[PDB]
This record gives sequence, C-alpha cells and structure tokens, in this order.
Amino acid sequence: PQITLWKRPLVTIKIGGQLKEALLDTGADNTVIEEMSLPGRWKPKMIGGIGGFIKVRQYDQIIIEIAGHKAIGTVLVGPTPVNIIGRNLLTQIGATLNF
Amino acid sequence: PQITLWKRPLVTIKIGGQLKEALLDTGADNTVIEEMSLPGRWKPKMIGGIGGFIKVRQYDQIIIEIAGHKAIGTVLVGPTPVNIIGRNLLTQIGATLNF
Ligand SMILES: [C][C]([C])[C]N([C][C]([O])[C]([C]C1=[C][C]=[C][C]=[C]1)[N]C(=O)O[C]1[C]O[C]2O[C][C][C]12)S(=O)(=O)C1=[C][C]=C([B]([O])=O)[C]=[C]1
Ligand SMILES: [Cl-]
Ligand SMILES: [Cl-]
Ligand SMILES: [Cl-]
Repeated sequence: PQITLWKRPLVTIKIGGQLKEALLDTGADNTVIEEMSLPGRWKPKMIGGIGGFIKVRQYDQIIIEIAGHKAIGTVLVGPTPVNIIGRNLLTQIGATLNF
Repeated sequence: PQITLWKRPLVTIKIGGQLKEALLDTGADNTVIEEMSLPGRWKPKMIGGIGGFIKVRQYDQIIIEIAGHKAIGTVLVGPTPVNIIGRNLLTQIGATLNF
C-alpha cells in the first residue's frame, strides 16, 4: 500500500498466533512490543525514548506478520506505550518514505 | 525523494532561522524539537513516549522547511533526545509510507 499520515499508521500484526495492533514507526530503530510470551532465549537491551532509557528483552529471529507481510527478526519486549514496528522490520517488508 | 530505512531517515530542516537535523517520524503525532527560542505565544504541554513524559512548550503556526519543502503547524519544544518531524507536518509535505 501507500499509507498517508493523516491518522496514525496502525496495522494489524500477527506474532505467536495472536493478532495485535502496532504502529509503523520510521523514527524507531527497533521493533518493541508490550509484555508477551515469546520462545527462545533473550538478551538485555537498553533503548532510549523521548522520556529516557528503559530495559527491554531482546528476542532474535522471531516470526512476525506485519499488515500481511511475513518478516523474521528481532523483537524487543518491554513497557512501551504502544506496539511499534521499527526500521529493522520495515526494511524487511520493503517500506520506504516518499515525498 | 524516496527514502530507504536502512539508516535513520534524518533530514535537514530550517526552523526559527536555524538549521537542524531531524528524524522523519511516522510514529510521532506531533513535531518535537530540542530547546530553542521561537516567537509568539506558547502553552505548556506534557507528552509521553518510551521512558515516560516530558514537559514541552507548544507553539502554533510555526513555519518549517523540511528537506526543501515548506510546511506550517504546531511545534513542541522541550528536552527531546532527537529532533522529530511528526505526522502533523509530514502530511503537509505529502509524505507517505510505501511497501
Ligand atoms: C513511541 C512512539 C509511540 C512515539 N514516539 C515516536 C518514536 O518514533 C520515537 C522517536 C525517538 C527517537 C529517538 C529518541 C527518542 C525518540 N522512537 C522511539 O521511541 O524508538 C525507540 C525504539 O527504537 C529505538 O530507536 C529510537 C529510540 C528507541 S515519541 O518520540 O515518544 C512521541 C510521543 C508523543 C508525541 B506527541 O505529539 O503527542 C510525539 C512523539
Ligand atoms: Cl531484525
Ligand atoms: Cl499542526
Ligand atoms: Cl494526501
């Protein structure tokens, strides 16, 4: 699609067989999702947002579908106000900014 | 242009007679700029993201040139770690996300 920005660019994602709502976020290096159960081992990561730095759990090689497009990559799990799809997965689905 | 997302989508903006680097951020409702002076009236506001909330000054009807395109709208000024061009101005330059 071509998504305009008059409203939040929310899409449906599927991760662990569950549907969730998430925000397509070019200002996010990383994909970060609210607390949920994911398989495998995780690693610690610190990410800095507008209000400061937080600790999250980094899971690699996670299968995730974004607005119908299959991706497999790193997902951070932690206290984010909304699920955000960052550039690490936007690149996998071929997303660009255009004007 | 067409901006790939392998790296942060940083562009040069002109605001209040100063040049700054800023992120084209589809995840941001509003444009948020690091501390600077702007003319006219303002009111305080609180905005929240990852890491919590920060207090900002809200200036309305501010002109910004974004990668050579002029837009006008509200600008929030405060202790953001990165200058963010949010949807309120991304729409004005005709920016879309495409995949
Ligand atoms: C979280 C989003 C729902 C809203 N944010 C916009 C995001 O794009 C934000 C932008 C950003 C980028 C760098 C540093 C700080 C912030 N990136 C972000 O946190 O990314 C994290 C995950 O990847 C990492 O890489 C970048 C930081 C880490 S926000 O800045 O908090 C915001 C909130 C309210 C309003 B308003 O007008 O009400 C406007 C903006
Ligand atoms: Cl990844
Ligand atoms: Cl506006
Ligand atoms: Cl339009």
